[PDB]
Amino acid sequence: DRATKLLTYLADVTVNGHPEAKDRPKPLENAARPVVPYANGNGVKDGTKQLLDTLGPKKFGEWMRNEKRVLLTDTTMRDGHQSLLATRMRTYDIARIAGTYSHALPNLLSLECWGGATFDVSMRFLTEDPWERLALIREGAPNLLLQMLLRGANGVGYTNYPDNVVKYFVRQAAKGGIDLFRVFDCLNWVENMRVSMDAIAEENKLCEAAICYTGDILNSARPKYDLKYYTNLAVELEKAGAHIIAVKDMAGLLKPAAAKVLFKALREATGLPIHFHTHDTSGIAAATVLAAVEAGVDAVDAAMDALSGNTSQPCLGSIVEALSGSERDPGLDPAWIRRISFYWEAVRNQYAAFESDLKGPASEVYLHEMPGGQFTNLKEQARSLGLETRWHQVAQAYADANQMFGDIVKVTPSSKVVGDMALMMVSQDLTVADVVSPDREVSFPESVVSMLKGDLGQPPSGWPEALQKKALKGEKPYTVRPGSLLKEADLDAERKVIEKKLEREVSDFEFASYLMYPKVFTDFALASDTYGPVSVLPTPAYFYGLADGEELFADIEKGKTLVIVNQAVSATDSQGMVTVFFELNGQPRRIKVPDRA
Amino acid sequence: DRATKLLTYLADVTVNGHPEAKDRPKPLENARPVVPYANGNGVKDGTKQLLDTLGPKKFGEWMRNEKRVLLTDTTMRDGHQSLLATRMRTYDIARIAGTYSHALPNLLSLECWGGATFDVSMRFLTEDPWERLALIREGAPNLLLQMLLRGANGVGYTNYPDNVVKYFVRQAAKGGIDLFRVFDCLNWVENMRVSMDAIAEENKLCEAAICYTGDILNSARPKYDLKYYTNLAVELEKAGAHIIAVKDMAGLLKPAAAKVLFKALREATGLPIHFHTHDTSGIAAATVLAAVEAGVDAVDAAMDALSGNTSQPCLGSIVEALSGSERDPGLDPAWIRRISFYWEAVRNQYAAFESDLKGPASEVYLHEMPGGQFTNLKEQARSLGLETRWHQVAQAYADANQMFGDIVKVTPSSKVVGDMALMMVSQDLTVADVVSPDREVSFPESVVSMLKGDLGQPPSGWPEALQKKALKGEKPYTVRPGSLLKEADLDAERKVIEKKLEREVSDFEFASYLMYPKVFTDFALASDTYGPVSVLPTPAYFYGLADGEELFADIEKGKTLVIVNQAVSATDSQGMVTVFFELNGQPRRIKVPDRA
Amino acid sequence: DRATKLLTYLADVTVNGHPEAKDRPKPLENAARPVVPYANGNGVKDGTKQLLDTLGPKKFGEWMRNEKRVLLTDTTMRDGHQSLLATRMRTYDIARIAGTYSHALPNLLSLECWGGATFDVSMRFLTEDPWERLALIREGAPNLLLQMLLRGANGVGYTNYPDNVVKYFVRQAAKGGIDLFRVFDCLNWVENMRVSMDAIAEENKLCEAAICYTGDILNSARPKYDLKYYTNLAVELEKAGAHIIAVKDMAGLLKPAAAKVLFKALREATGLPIHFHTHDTSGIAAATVLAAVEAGVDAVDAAMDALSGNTSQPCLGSIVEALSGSERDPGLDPAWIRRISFYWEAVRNQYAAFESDLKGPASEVYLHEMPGGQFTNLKEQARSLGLETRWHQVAQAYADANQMFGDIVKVTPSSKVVGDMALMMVSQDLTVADVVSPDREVSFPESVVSMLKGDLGQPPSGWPEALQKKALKGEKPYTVRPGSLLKEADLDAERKVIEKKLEREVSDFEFASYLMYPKVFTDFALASDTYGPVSVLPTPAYFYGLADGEELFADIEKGKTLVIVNQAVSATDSQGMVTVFFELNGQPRRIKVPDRA
Ligand SMILES: O=C([O-])C(=O)[O-]
Ligand SMILES: O=C([O-])C(=O)[O-]
Ligand SMILES: O=C([O-])C(=O)[O-]
Ligand SMILES: [Cl-]
Ligand SMILES: [Cl-]
Ligand SMILES: [Cl-]
Ligand SMILES: [Mg+2]
Ligand SMILES: [Mg+2]
Ligand SMILES: [Mg+2]
Ligand SMILES: [Zn+2]
Ligand SMILES: [Zn+2]
Ligand SMILES: [Zn+2]
Repeated sequence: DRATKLLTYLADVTVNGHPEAKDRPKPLENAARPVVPYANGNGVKDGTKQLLDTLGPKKFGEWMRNEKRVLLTDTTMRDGHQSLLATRMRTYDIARIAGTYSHALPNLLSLECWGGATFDVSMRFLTEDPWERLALIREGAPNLLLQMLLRGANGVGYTNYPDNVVKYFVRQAAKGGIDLFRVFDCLNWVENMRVSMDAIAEENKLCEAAICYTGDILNSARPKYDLKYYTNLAVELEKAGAHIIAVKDMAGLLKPAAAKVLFKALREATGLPIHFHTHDTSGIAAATVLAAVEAGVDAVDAAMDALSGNTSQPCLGSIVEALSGSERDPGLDPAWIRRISFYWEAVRNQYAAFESDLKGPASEVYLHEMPGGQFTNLKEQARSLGLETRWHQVAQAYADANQMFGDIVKVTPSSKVVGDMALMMVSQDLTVADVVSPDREVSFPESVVSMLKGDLGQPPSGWPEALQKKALKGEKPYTVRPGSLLKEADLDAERKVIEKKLEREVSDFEFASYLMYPKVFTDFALASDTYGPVSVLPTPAYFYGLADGEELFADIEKGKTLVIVNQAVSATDSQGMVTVFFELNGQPRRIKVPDRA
Repeated sequence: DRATKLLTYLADVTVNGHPEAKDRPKPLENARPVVPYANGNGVKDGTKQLLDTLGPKKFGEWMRNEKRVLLTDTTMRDGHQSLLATRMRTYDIARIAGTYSHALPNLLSLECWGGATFDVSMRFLTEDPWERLALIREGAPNLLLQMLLRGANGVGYTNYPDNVVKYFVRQAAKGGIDLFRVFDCLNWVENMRVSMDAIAEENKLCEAAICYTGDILNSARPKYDLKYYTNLAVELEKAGAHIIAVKDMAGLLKPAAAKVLFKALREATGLPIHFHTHDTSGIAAATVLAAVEAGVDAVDAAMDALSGNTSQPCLGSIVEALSGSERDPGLDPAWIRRISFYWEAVRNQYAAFESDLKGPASEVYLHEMPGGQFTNLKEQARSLGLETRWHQVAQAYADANQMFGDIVKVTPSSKVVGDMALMMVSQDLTVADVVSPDREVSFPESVVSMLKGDLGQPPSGWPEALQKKALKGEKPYTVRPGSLLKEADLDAERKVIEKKLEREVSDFEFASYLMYPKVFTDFALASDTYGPVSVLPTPAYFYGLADGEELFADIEKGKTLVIVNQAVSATDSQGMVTVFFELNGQPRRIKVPDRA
Repeated sequence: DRATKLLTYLADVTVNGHPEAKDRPKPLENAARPVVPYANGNGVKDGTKQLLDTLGPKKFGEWMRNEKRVLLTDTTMRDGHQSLLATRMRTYDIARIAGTYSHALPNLLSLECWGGATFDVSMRFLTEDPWERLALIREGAPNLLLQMLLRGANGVGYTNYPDNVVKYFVRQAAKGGIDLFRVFDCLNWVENMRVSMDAIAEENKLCEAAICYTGDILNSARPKYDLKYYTNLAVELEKAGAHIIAVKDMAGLLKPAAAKVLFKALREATGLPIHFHTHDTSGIAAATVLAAVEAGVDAVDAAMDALSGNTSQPCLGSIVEALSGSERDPGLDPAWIRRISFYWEAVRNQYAAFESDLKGPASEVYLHEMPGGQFTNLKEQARSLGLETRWHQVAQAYADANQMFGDIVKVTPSSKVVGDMALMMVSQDLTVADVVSPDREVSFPESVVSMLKGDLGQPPSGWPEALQKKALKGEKPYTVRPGSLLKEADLDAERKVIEKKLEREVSDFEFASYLMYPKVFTDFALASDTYGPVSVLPTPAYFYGLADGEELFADIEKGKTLVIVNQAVSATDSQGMVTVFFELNGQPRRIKVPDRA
């Protein structure tokens, strides 16, 4: 029956395509099935996971600090496909390689493999459970730390959530297999990081409190984001009880010379270890990573070659190959990095529908400051409102818009607020001067009014008086922390409304999903109950179903594999229905679905 | 299995089309034929029971004394033979027999057998001609079933041995034939005797025909004059005929002609007379109505929907012309129409085999092609790239006949003159350059054969010069062809067909082999593969089953199978396609090869 | 400028098609053009035209009677193609053969080549002038009578017209070249034929008064149309001044045995000659014609083989071939008959778009009694309304309607009334009883209300009272001649109308056209203005234009033959025009026309 359901899905998509895929380019026909590399050996070597179990967090941070080799985080499973393929990478492809990482690269610090947009996108667009994805990775890689991106008070969403909800989700994140929380507030406002960090320590997990990098410390004329700004914030996050400090260079704006100064002062300001995250939009980000190493940074992020470069992280294989034989050599087999790259490359080819038209490097990023993760999002969106031809003015729009809001930190969610503003500015031909004008009738987005009201929090100086006094149009503003002014959700009451809605008891993880994404979880559950475990299908099947005569092997369960052949399709019938003719484990099956077209 | 076989056919044709159909016009995707509603009664005794009571001699007398003209319906033979390449199926013919039986019990006969039907049924329609006959016999047990029998030529195109003609007739009668219209392609009485005697030994009706050619009222063409027709009549009576027929195979007999002819026929012989014509001129009905006013005993017509042009003239109107008169035939005009509206719905299913003939042509009086040739020869000429010179071909046919002495042109002589004419247009040959001694030609296998004496002998006998040229060495003969041909060893020619089909066959099955060795063999093969395909309705037999379509088929009477084409696979790697069926609510999958 | 207009026509048709053809079957591509038969060279022999001019109409009638040979009227140029090709035969093909008829068949009585539906269809569907077509025929056949069908008070229209319009039209037709006017009333009402008859006599032309035939005089269960009905009407028509009596068997109903009695009784009831017209729908009309011949009829109509049979007249070659050597041998060389029929066959292949799917004779005609020239039309109108599968019920409803009307003569325009009636009964599923039912509302067609009102005149025993009273909804019927209630047309004023609308003087022939068909004529004149003398185009070019690369020869005048090549056709420009690139006589011409798609 769970099989009946999978046939139903396969039929529904063989006849009607997938909505996210049907509109876009399709993979090369000949196409190798990606092949998981045969692991050399039997057991897996103890690594950083077992160390955090022995040491606990504080002592684990200290261990990084004293460690001489540079430690590595692989982002391929998260920021990587988020940046190059709109976060569409499936569990099937992700989980399947975890064990290979475990055997072939036991020295790694962590796998960045959860959080960010994956939580939203897995359900909403990939019709699979992100907690299930996490478990599968936990299972395959019991020797590596598992890393998530946590948007501080925004959680895995886009608006600040009630304190008890941040508290609750973190508790669940932990029980699900998350070892390492890279947490960050989108305005670098510490006072809005406390509840989150405190919750991470309380579950006795790693609190890597991030500081988002913007501007240019070596430019005297841009004084707001100088070196003293960062060094204080580092000291402040230590006070607030970080186990590790990260520099989140979300836009890939930190330049090598700047690293060399920054990571020296940072290590001078705190004893806690330092972890550097950048994106490679400039085409120079590896330089900034290598500069950060020489200056003594304890840990860096990179993506597998095959999903590296451009708006992603810089190239893991080449960064490692650069350090090879150096005092700080991170002891990672290049041969194995390359076998895993060849696999991710074959995985990548299956997601052709989601490839951007981005050609290569751009120093334009120093002007606009858009985050690696955004960029392509905003460009398709600017396509959507008919602006593909005016894109470079939409980049000027973004930068003026930034200076308008007072020269702010721009990252999820804050970035989207700037994005939504830039698109309007171009569309309705508003200068920043026409934007802030008394006599000019502007109708701001539901996300601009929201942030000016005080919902993403508060920057250092506060918001600009005038821009806000127009943008609120009578709604009075608040400067207090958004979690303080939101009632503490009655958890036991919300769990009845979702359990009644679905006429069943949901798991504690499931209640977390609904808490973060009420409507999206509900739509996913209904899809779940209708199509079943769609996540066990290999990717070409999940997006295009089965060709005529195509044999499929699918493992609904454990060691229960199913042999599904699509042997024919019928014409559309009097009832508007189509019948797909499956052979399942040598047995005939007839499945009817609607001709939606 | 019986069912499995058919499903394989439906798959092969659904996928590959039918070879005789796939490149020609389709019917309007848009009315299945409906057998008209049963009137409840049992069936009135007719001519069949009368024949059984009187015997053929006295039955023949009884036609003579009948005052009402008697009628023979040809829709089931000459009619589709002439308009549809003889391609009408058993399914459509059998299904209406019972309606004729109940609704027109006055009919003399149904002409429903022989002619091209024996051949074509197996060769292009994958059905048994004897089964067709038997089902018509069962539907209409009260009417005479009439075959056209080409004399020494049987159901074939060449003179057969005496013993084989003996054998075939014997089986025809076992199979349900009551009335043998027997003719000879050169009106050669010597060559008719073997048939005639075999028809009388079976105690069936021998209707000995005279083919009509020329124009009896044109003094400038004095070969084919009255005496000629009224002498042959007296000869055929003395040969022991029960009826005489005029076979106007090409529609040449004119009304003024009929009137003289039929009076004088009746004066020469006491036997009844039966008139057959085609309407290629557009006036044959007036020849038929002339013939009646002159006392003719019986006439042929076809149902309205398959009448006109190269077919017989229109039954329904001819009857209506008579209605109320002293010779009124007593046939209900509403039932005629009902049956015609059936043949009309039937006929639309055979769109693939329609000619492009627009109407009447007085040209027939020039060329003299038989109705049941005309289209055949326009198609074989399109097949020699000549469609733009068809009128030069008709002139050649006329010139060719003059060349052969001025002969009777009916099957299979008609083909012989066709084959020559078609050569003359292509190879650009005047009859002067055809009989020329300096110009070297290569005559058809048909024409060499007729001139050596294989189809018989014209009254003069053949022109020497044409003979001794074509004969290129070969010494001709002037005797009866079967007098020469070795009496086939029937026991021995039986085993050769039984060791090749690896089973016993019936006397009827043997008869088909004797007439068509190579054709029966190919039909038996397919029958064991695809099964009783005769029982499939006619849009399925030619085009298979469209998607989601639901069909109904009676394998065995009181055993109907519901067959539904639910799906058709794309081709597989090994070159096969899989049709997915539902037979009586059970799923079946049938693999058929792709011959594209 | 005339050449410019033809090119514009050729362009339009080439790039948009011809409305009447573009969605029907096309002629065979190979298509041999029609060849006019080469003439032996011998002069044109005086014939029935010279005789009429010498004797005048009364003594010409007398000369017909006394003639021993049967006389033939060829119908190919009018009823042939009206009945088989929806009257779409063109002047180009028709006129080009007149001189052959004249040289080859000089004994002919007449060519039936004008009136009936041709007057209308020529303007409306062929964009050509019927006066022109007649002149061309007159010019080609100076030795033969030219014969029209004139619908008594209905003219060449579908309704009774004021008397003075009827007089005017007949005056123009005599001027235009008509020698022999077959005139008929749709209800055999002589009172309603006198104006027509008198007008024909006043022009000194042959007045062939028709009695329409229906029923079965030999069937005493149908007494209304018995032998004395026919013989009495002949006597009355003689008293009204006919020079010739016709029997118009417009549905081919007369059987041979009835002909024997009818024509002997007619030649005894009146000394005038008798002319017999019938259709071959039944499949036996040749039998009936040869019987009329045997009985002493004076003239019979037939159609050339290639447009005979079925709903047309019966075959001329075979009729003659059957009379040949007889006492009444008509003296027509059938060799030449066949040569001319062969031309007509080639002409006919060009009109494949207009062929019907009639397969042959139908004894069903004795039941429905549909005129030959209505049949196909009505069968299409029924298709039009979704009634193809039910044709046979329309034919039965037509019979029933005919009896519901009291049992009436069905011919243009009464036949159309009965058809509207049948169609409605079948669409709406009404028996005759329902139709006259007190509790059942019926909205009768206008042609039916109007007939029962009296507009088509009076049948011998009046209209059935109860049907009439229900059909008219309180309107009062009348029993006078319809034309006695119509305003005299103010001729001088109406001429000033059409002359103001066209901004030029018109001819008397054009004005008679206007008087018969105001809207249609006005459209035709406007078209002539735009497209020039399109009647001079050969028929394939008229309906399909020119293929790419095609060379066409065309005579706008005797000494001037245009050579036209289609060299290229453009894509559709931004103004929605397409530019066709022609060569005219070696010179480049470019014609823009609209893309109408
Ligand atoms: O999706 C995110 O939160 C990101 O990477 O900034
Ligand atoms: O088959 C035949 O012999 C025929 O119809 O002439
Ligand atoms: O057009 C006509 O009047 C006719 O022939 O019925
Ligand atoms: Cl949601
Ligand atoms: Cl054979
Ligand atoms: Cl009008
Ligand atoms: Mg370190
Ligand atoms: Mg008799
Ligand atoms: Mg006379
Ligand atoms: Zn990132
Ligand atoms: Zn025949
Ligand atoms: Zn007519």
